[PDB]
Amino acid sequence: AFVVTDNCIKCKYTDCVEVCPVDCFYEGPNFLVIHPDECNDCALCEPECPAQAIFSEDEVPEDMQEFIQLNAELAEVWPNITEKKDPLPDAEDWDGVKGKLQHLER
Ligand code: SF4
Ligand code: F3S
Repeated sequence: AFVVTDNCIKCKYTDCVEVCPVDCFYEGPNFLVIHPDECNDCALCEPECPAQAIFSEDEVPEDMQEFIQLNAELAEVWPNITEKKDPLPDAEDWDGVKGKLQHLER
């Protein structure tokens, strides 16, 4: 499974959903997650993220290991997203800022 980590929060560019063959992205107010059972590890989405926030599960940085479980849980509760939309308004002020997990909205 590929996993969306911290830099997506408060950016949520959604360029990633164009390239997914199985539509396994689920949408939250200011974050996206990848459904771990659905993703066929095609890796097509992780060049496409502007925030470079997608990683192969096995390549998630040590300080972002929380996101693996997080993607798995919120994929169960958030609605599926299949079309690209506009980036959140202030997306590039937040692009690159660390520790945005405290801003996550459910
Ligand atoms: S690795 Fe492929 S199947 Fe998984 S979320 Fe990305 S585009 Fe979809
Ligand atoms: S910032 Fe998020 S919405 Fe997609 S294009 Fe990157 S994982």
